[PDB]
Amino acid sequence: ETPFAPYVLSLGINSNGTTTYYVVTAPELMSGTINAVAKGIEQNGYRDYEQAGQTVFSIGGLGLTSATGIVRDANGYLTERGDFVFNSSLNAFTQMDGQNMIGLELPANKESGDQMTLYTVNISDVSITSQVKAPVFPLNQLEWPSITGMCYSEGNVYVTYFPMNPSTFETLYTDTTFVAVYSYPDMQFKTLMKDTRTGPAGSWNAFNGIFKVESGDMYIMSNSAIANGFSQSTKNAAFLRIPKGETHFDDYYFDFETVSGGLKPAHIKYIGNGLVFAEVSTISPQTSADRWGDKSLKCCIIDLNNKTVRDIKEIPVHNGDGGRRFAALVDGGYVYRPVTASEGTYIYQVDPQAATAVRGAKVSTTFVGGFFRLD
Ligand SMILES: [Fe+3]
Repeated sequence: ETPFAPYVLSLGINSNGTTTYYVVTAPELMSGTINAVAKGIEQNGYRDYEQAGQTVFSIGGLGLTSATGIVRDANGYLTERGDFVFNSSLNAFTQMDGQNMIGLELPANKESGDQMTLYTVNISDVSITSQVKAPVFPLNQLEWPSITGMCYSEGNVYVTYFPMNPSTFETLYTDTTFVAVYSYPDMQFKTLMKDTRTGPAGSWNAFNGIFKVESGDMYIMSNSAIANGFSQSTKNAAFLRIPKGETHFDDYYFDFETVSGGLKPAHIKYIGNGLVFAEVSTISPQTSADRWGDKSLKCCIIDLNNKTVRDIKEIPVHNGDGGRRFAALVDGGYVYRPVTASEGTYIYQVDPQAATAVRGAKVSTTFVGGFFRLD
């Protein structure tokens, strides 16, 4: 175990048909193999990792209903500090300010309850400091919702979702972008922004529905990607913009599916100044055989201002991590992405201005669940 190592990798290694996560440190992303032998902390069950401040929340799932805090010890090592509990699942989870995390929790289906809970959790304490519930009604007006992201802006909680039959996983309403706004402290429904320019914003359990930028404005991505969980695709994949602290879409439109060549993006990560590191599906005819597959992904740089998509030719076509948080680190003006190639899984460094990549450290794992950096 390297002391004071800055990079944090959550190596998800599958054994005996079940995945175990090893949260390990790494001092370098270019040479030397990143392994979990005699190093890293073990975590069982299904965990997904989200960082804010200097804390990494390991949120459980598939039955796991606890979120554990991982911080840097005074000795430079990683240590588990603080945990908070819930009853169902954290359907969405971001931060609103420098000290509190906002989290939206939906029931599994209508018969499981008609109340959704919003937790305000302290980042430093890793504990629920506030919670308020609200009705689900303006989310299941078409069908029981599946959340794809949530973020805060000027006292308003914005929740992007798509209607999905919770039993058959059938998405019939794919030609209208839906996003519901709520007053923050009351969690009171305000409006349901619908937009008939593209389909729903985001993908199943992908957390790629909405993201805000430096100006405070927020962007949403619609893909209707069958390969990422949808049953059909009626509209084109594109990006829309909701201004800072508003409840109406502006005249911004970035038709990604046509400007790309019939490709729909699978994962996105805003890296700053209108640039987004994206994994897009190289499958042009997204058939139902490709559903839930997220296979044959290509890394690209998306310029929102100039509305361009540039291929990162140095990263080979690979299969994605499915419906899960996108594991990419925006550090030192570069974007670091673990790519599982034929020879193995390698950390690729991506220069966004040149849209170029350099293969870095090899990582000994099945996949990565979280890629973070601590100081
Ligand atoms: Fe599942």
